[PDB]
Amino acid sequence: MEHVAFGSEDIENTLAKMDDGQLDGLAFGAIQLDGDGNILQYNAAEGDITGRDPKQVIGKNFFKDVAPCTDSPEFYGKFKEGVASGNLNTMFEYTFDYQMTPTKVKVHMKKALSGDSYWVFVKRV
Amino acid sequence: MEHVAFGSEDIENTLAKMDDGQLDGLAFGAIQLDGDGNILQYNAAEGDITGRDPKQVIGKNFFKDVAPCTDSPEFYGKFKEGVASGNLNTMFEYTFDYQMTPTKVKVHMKKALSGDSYWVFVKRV
Ligand SMILES: *C(=O)/C=C/c1ccc(O)cc1
Ligand SMILES: *C(=O)/C=C/c1ccc(O)cc1
Repeated sequence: MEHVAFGSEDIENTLAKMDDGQLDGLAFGAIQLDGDGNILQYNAAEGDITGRDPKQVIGKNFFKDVAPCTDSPEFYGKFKEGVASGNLNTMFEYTFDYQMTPTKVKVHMKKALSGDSYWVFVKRV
Repeated sequence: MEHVAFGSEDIENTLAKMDDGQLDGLAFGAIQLDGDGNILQYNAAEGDITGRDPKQVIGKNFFKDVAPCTDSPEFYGKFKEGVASGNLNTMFEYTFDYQMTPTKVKVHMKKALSGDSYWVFVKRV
């Protein structure tokens, strides 16, 4: 495992150094999106929570294709505000329920250090 | 019962001699984790507090699987700091609320004497 806690204040600095395998070592789900919501990275812990295969979702659009239940003011709306403002750091609970048993999670979206990159972190609640 | 008090200054020396049955005799919950948070030992008193079955949780990851509510800077963050520094001795109250009635506890994490081992002690408050 990689010793990083969900919600940590410097998470964007710690995860900037991680390859695919290190991201797969986290205690929580980690998704990286571009500013349009296309999936750039997606770790194994996320697949443990939602059942998706981390290899197959890369390149798909999170809001349009993978996670339409997040296409709402309360999730996508917050994401796109943060993208437009160039700052994003918001945490909230949510339920993931598309083609799956409804699963309540805590979500933390935070702008990455890489250009045009935004993290979506997920854990069970 | 085993005559050891929660928070005692030499608890790591006293619990080094205990088998499963002696650990099960303590007045408080006692979990032993490796440095990644995988569960090595887990006593009966802990199961009385949180409802989990001590045999089934051995080998699971505390922060990723069993106790996601502890995957936070205030619990896991402190744990991993103590692991990285090779010293850990911290006590704090916390609420355990994953798939259970929220239960307020006092937590004491302390490095064990065994290599790559860390105690998490729990009592109700
Ligand atoms: C709602 O449609 C949520 C879908 C979802 C969220 C997170 C994932 O890893 C996969 C699908
Ligand atoms: C939060 O998710 C806490 C969970 C928990 C703590 C302690 C246990 O013995 C079992 C589950």
